[PDB]
Amino acid sequence: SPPPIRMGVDVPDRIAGVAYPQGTTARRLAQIGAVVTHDGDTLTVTPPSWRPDLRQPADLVEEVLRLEGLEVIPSVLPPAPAG
Amino acid sequence: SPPPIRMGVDVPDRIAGVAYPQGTTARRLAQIGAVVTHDGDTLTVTPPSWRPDLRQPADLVEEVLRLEGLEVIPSVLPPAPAG
Ligand SMILES: [Mg+2]
Ligand SMILES: [Mg+2]
Ligand SMILES: [Mg+2]
Repeated sequence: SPPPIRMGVDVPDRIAGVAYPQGTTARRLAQIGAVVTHDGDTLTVTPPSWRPDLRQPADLVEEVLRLEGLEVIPSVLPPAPAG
Repeated sequence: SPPPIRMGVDVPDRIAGVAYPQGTTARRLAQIGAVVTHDGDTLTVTPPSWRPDLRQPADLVEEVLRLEGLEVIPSVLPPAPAG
């Protein structure tokens, strides 16, 4: 197994701009074959041996979002500073 | 005397973008000749008879800001929406 990954439980929610139902991240990361232990607000994710691409939290964020579906992500125009 | 005017004590601070020291609004408004009474966060200002121009909270804000000096107002570039 690759080394374990530490990630805040709401990190996929922040990247997506979507409040996912409770347990969505741990469930999705379990589906792809990773062992997920819950420690307060920090998940400890150990990806399976067939997923060496999962090395950082951003890698784990992609697994959650792509299984929940990118269509749920809303469209929010950012304000850029005065150029 | 004109009718009295109700205004939040920090309304001049909000318009100016400056946190004035405690009691600045009440003191400045007394100087110009108005009777000021407190009630929590609301001031009741009765302008003097020689100031029929003082009719709305914005009129009182001008008195506070111009006596404190407009030079203390900082420069904050507002973010406009995507045009
Ligand atoms: Mg990836
Ligand atoms: Mg990568
Ligand atoms: Mg005026």
